[PDB]
Amino acid sequence: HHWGYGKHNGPEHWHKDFPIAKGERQSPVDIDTHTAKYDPSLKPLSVSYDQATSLRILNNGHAFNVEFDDSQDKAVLKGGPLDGTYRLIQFHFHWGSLDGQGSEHTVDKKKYAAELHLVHWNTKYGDFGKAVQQPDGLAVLGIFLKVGSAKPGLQKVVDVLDSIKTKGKSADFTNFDPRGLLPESLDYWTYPGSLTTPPLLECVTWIVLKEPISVSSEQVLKFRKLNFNGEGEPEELMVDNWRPAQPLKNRQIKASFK
Ligand SMILES: Cc1cn([C@H]2C[C@H](n3cc(COc4ccc(S(N)(=O)=O)cc4)nn3)[C@@H](CO)O2)c(=O)[nH]c1=O
Ligand SMILES: [Zn+2]
Repeated sequence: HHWGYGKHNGPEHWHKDFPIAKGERQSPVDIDTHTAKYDPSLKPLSVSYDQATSLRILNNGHAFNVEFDDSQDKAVLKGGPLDGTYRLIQFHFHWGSLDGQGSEHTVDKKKYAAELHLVHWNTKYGDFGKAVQQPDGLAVLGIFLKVGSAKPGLQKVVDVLDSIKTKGKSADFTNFDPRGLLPESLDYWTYPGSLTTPPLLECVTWIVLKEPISVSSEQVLKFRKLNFNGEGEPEELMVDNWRPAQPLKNRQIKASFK
């Protein structure tokens, strides 16, 4: 009886195995745009992905992860609210059964069709497993997806999903350039939070871009053909793999922009 996104194991149950689910800095949150404060001391984000080395794509039963070589500074996030250098380890998405839901963060209560998470760990902690034990261990760059025009840079991801339909399947996924998933603007909101899946560790500096990317209806429809189940198990479509907004508690969301 493992955590998931079903009626019997979804977000409202997670606190029983992961009591930090009710903690002081949980994610995601609603971003109230009128209450977020412009912080003129925030720096431009530095996204340095030119030397990124993607390796593999994995269906882990919760989402699919595009994994990177993080054994050198090849794809790094710096600047913005961050002190030091954060290395890209993987990206994944959360998405809905319907275009009207799927994001984890919301903006003035608006839900997007999906949300991209580019996950980075602080190199001062040596590896990802040590980093998640620290309050400044991770930086997750979140990008909203809306349905409209296709995102050309997403199509290579979409087209490999048939090969990783079920939980535990992986495929080679080299030479994928994550720069093709970014919007034009790097304006962002930032706040201290958590992983949005178990173990829900309070180790993340969230950086959520204001500008969504557009993906086509056909691209998100292919996300919704994935399965939560393993091969040889009853088919359950991988949809609505998002945690809803959590209480903001004693936090301020800062804006990089007026
Ligand atoms: C590719 C790779 C993996 N691993 C280890 C660490 C991996 N892992 C991931 C997690 C949970 O992390 C999360 C949860 C939520 C978010 S969210 N939604 O953005 O908030 C973000 C990150 N916990 N452990 C584990 C399974 O992949 O295998 C490795 O050691 N080396 C590698 O090269
Ligand atoms: Zn995520």
